[PDB]
Amino acid sequence: PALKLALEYIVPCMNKHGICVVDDFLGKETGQQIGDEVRALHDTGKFITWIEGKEPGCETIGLLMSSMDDLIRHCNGKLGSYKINGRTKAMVACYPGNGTGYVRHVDNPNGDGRCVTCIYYLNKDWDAKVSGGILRIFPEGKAQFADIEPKFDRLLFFWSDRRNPHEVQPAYATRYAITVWYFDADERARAKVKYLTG
Ligand SMILES: N#Cc1ccc(CNC(=O)c2ncc3nc(N4CC[C@@H](O)C4)ccc3c2O)cn1
Ligand SMILES: [Mn+2]
Repeated sequence: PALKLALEYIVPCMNKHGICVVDDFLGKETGQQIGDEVRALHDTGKFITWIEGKEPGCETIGLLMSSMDDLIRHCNGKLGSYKINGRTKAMVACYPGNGTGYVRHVDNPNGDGRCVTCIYYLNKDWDAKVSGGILRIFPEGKAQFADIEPKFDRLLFFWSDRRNPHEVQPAYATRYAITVWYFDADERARAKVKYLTG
């Protein structure tokens, strides 16, 4: 139900707030397989990494990416004025439970093409009250900020640029999550001809 999901919620939610939470994305079963695939790769190398989506043992990881893409397609270029004509590979990251937080950062500070951050969380039965790991985002122009749990099967969207500085509180248990960044056509273009010449 991506067409309706995209147009009725994602688009207006992102255009109005610059952040959008979509719980219960792929359902429990689908998430567990992805969870297992990520764990397998972490525990032992196949042959902080980048997954194209077609690799052996990364099939359900690829499904997530296609699903994610599908939602973006069905936004039909209504996410701001962005023309999304591609994206990064999937960053499968392991975030430790060693009492370290991540310092407030902007994902895309220097206009490198990446216009939308998209994070899928893989932390089953996660309770931030015991395990921490809260994401705090500060929408630039707003009187409020948002604490967002890294809850299992949650999909989060937000603008990668200076509109969403974000920090992550410390965690006390290992965490898994998959991040993709969706490119703006004009911005990635400008960044390419900036790195060379510019
Ligand atoms: N679960 C969990 C979970 C999820 C995110 C975080 C905090 N991470 C971030 O905001 C975050 N934001 C932007 C990032 N950009 C990165 N990039 C994108 C382009 C590459 O050259 C470097 C790499 C890691 C990032 C990164 O880790 C902590 N725990
Ligand atoms: Mn970030």
